Amino acid sequence: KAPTAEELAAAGLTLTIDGEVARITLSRPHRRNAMTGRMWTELARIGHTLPQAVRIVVITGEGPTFSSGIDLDMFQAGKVDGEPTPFTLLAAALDQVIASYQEGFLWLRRADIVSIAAVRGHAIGAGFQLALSCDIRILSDTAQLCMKEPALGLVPDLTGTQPLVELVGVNRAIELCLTARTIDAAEAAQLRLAERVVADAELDAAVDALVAQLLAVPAAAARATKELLLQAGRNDLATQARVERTAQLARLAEL
Amino acid sequence: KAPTAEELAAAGLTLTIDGEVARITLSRPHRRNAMTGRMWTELARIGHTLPQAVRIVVITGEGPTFSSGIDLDMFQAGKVDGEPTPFTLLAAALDQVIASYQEGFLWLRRADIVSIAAVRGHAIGAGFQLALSCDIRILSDTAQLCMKEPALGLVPDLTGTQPLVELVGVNRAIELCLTARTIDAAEAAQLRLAERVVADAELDAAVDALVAQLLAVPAAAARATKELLLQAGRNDLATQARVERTAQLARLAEL
Amino acid sequence: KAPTAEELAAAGLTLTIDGEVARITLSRPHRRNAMTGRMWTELARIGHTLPQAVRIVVITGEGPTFSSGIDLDMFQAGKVDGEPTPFTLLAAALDQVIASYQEGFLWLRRADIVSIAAVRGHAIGAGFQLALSCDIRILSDTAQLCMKEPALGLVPDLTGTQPLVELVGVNRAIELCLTARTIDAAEAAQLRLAERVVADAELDAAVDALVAQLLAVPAAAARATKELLLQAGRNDLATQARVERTAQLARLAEL
Ligand SMILES: CC(=O)CC(=O)SCCNC(=O)CCNC(=O)[C@H](O)C(C)(C)COP(=O)(O)OP(=O)(O)OC[C@H]1O[C@@H](n2cnc3c(N)ncnc32)[C@H](O)[C@@H]1OP(=O)(O)O
Ligand SMILES: CC(=O)CC(=O)SCCNC(=O)CCNC(=O)[C@H](O)C(C)(C)COP(=O)(O)OP(=O)(O)OC[C@H]1O[C@@H](n2cnc3c(N)ncnc32)[C@H](O)[C@@H]1OP(=O)(O)O
Ligand SMILES: CC(=O)CC(=O)SCCNC(=O)CCNC(=O)[C@H](O)C(C)(C)COP(=O)(O)OP(=O)(O)OC[C@H]1O[C@@H](n2cnc3c(N)ncnc32)[C@H](O)[C@@H]1OP(=O)(O)O
Repeated sequence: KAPTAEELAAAGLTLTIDGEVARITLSRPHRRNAMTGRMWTELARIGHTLPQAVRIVVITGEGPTFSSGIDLDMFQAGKVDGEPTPFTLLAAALDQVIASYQEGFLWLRRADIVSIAAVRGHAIGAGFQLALSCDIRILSDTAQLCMKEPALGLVPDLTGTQPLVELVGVNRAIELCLTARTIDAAEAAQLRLAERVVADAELDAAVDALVAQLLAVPAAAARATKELLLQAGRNDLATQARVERTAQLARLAEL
Repeated sequence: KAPTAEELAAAGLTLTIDGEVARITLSRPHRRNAMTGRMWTELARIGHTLPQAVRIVVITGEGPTFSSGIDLDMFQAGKVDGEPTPFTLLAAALDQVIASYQEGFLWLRRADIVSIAAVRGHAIGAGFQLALSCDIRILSDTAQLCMKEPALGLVPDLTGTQPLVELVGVNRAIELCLTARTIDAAEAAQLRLAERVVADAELDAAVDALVAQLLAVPAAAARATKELLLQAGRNDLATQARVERTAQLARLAEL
Repeated sequence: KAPTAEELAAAGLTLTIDGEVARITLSRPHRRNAMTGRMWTELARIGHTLPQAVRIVVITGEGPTFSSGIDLDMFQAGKVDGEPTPFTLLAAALDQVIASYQEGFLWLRRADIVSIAAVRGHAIGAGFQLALSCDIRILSDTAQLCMKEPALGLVPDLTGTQPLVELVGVNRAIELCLTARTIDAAEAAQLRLAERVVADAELDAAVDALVAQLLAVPAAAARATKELLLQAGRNDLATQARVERTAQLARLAEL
């Protein structure tokens, strides 16, 4: 059973679905879309229950900031959004809680989805990791990215490290993370962190244009291609060729 | 026995050899160098029979288009260039036929060759994959690249997925393939898809300049270095260092 | 026991330590910081004996050239800096000698260090490999990089091949190495070979600014993050997520 709109609103999220496209909006603009444990676990539940027809997922924020990262209340011992924090616990179980949070991000790599992050203003820490977890990022010219965790004495543990390294290379990833510095939209484009940067007023139109292009390609070939691309880096060439060819047999049969 | 010029012309290809350099030209300009099964299998035969002296291979097209991709006659049941199509068959064997086509591209990664694609106008689908299979691409400013297969309900299965991911990263590869969109020469340079972009009238000169630079480096060291570079991504650092050192023992002995 | 300043000066090196930062300066400006076997083995000894407090290492050259690569005396049979050359030997043991040289570069990848190369003028061959071995490169606008080894009939065997491929991709790495061509600072920035390029007179200030940013992030989180980033490329995503989470348990405990 998918989370209800009421349940999602209590977790700071909106979800709407129109045919093949789902839009998830981070919806705590008064806290600049700061993230909580409940928000991460509801994201996971959305992923697990999306209709089979959905093949594009767009993640956006309400207001001028994509996400200010982890809600600073998560660093206290009291419950947040009804749920215990890592600090509640510390005052195996912790490992299980973190794993449950990571499930909110992992599903954005599913082969049967194209995930798109549409980022304006800051994407800090967990928020930067959410954007990194998506297949594609479209940034407003107001976007500012930062991996703040190390500044706080923490590591990035919401699945961001792999896509960051893939995008910018290990050397630049070291520089960004170990300085915890802020990257503006122009630098983000230059470093491959954004696939497109547009004026702030055009971000919705640019997302819509991309969605239209994706929907114009048939769903089964889109999914099979994504699945191939995700394997390509780790396979040797001979193996990748065999996987490509195996995928085509199934496409040619359908056609 | 190498394919004869007559046999190659029947398959839409020219091959000339001058000392250490082989030039392969796609030669069906009236069909914008559309590719067939026979063309792919002759490419493989060229690779398998090149003289040992050849260490540079340049791939070009006749006319304004590098290649319009697969010949649309390949989507019919009739034979093409004397050979059955995948659709002839569908109306294991198919898997073997596709594997035989892939051999036309795989050999361009051989350590004892530097392969160069010199691209003007469109390189679509199989043609984009041919260019991707080469070590180096030099583009005219008129070049336009596109991975059309998914738009047609197919996957890229001519060995293009791995080099595309290596060049642009998995995230951008998803965006390019799942939108099937056209990339102009300036964007291609920006995304690392071209090592150099030059004015159309200068493409032959730029290729010649590169060939001259490659020939100025001794053949045995060029081959040994290429072989090291191809392993570097998949090895851990300790292993890569051991492989480097093993390669140098053999070079130092010769010197 | 760390090498003494006197011993290091005999090997063409200076080392100074100020709290958490070590500065290693190549110090044979009359030979444009050409490198010898003794210099490589002293670099290794510095790495092995650095105080535990050191977490940033900056590598610079004296004078206008970062390093002219291997000292051409290393291609003779006589001893250099008191030590036998590969050619002394040739006129398993050689394999052990090369491995001992590689130890001078390998340690720059240690998770408990951030290594920074500050490059002006030429970095040729072994010198290019030294810069590549560091986590971060800051280039003067006067910097010129080149992988000369293949021009000399050799391969790069001082651990440079892996970081070069990571930075520029295998295709561009082939082009650079097999032409042995010179890359200026603007192209180096464009190819990700430099994280920042600054005017020559500002290189020391830019290095100091970076050091300040690194020192502002706590040491334990910096080390744990570097260690995660170094694994990210080779792990699958599920594994990388498990490693991230394991690293965070230890950070959260400390906090
Ligand atoms: C392990 C991990 O995953 C760790 C992480 O994510 S670490 C990231 C933790 N996040 C941060 O440190 C970011 C904290 N916030 C900020 O830097 C800034 O608010 C900002 C740059 C996002 C925007 O700054 P600004 O534009 O000047 O707006 P600002 O006034 O600060 O914020 C608006 C409101 O959002 C709230 N807010 C912003 N970030 C918040 C957060 N992370 N948690 C709770 N509230 C937050 C502020 O309290 C403020 O509330 P009031 O209006 O009630 O005062
Ligand atoms: C699994 C895979 O590997 C799949 C793939 O490759 S999918 C790719 C299949 N290819 C395509 O869809 C490209 C089809 N062609 C084109 O888009 C266009 O011809 C082009 C963009 C290449 C050039 O367009 P243009 O400059 O306006 O020239 P245009 O008039 O179209 O083409 C010139 C001639 O080439 C022919 N031609 C172009 N592409 C051809 C193709 N792929 N197969 C057969 N003929 C082709 C046209 O029939 C035309 O013939 P006439 O002169 O006799 O009419
Ligand atoms: C396996 C490996 O790891 C292999 C490698 O590294 S291969 C790299 C070997 N290195 C080279 O071929 C570079 C050789 N040197 C050069 O190209 C040039 O000196 C340079 C481009 C670095 C600078 O050129 P420049 O600015 O015109 O200065 P230049 O006059 O040449 O050099 C200054 C001095 O440094 C010396 N020098 C430069 N490189 C040297 C080297 N590698 N070995 C010994 N001396 C060197 C020159 O002999 C010269 O000495 P004098 O002043 O006594 O004449």
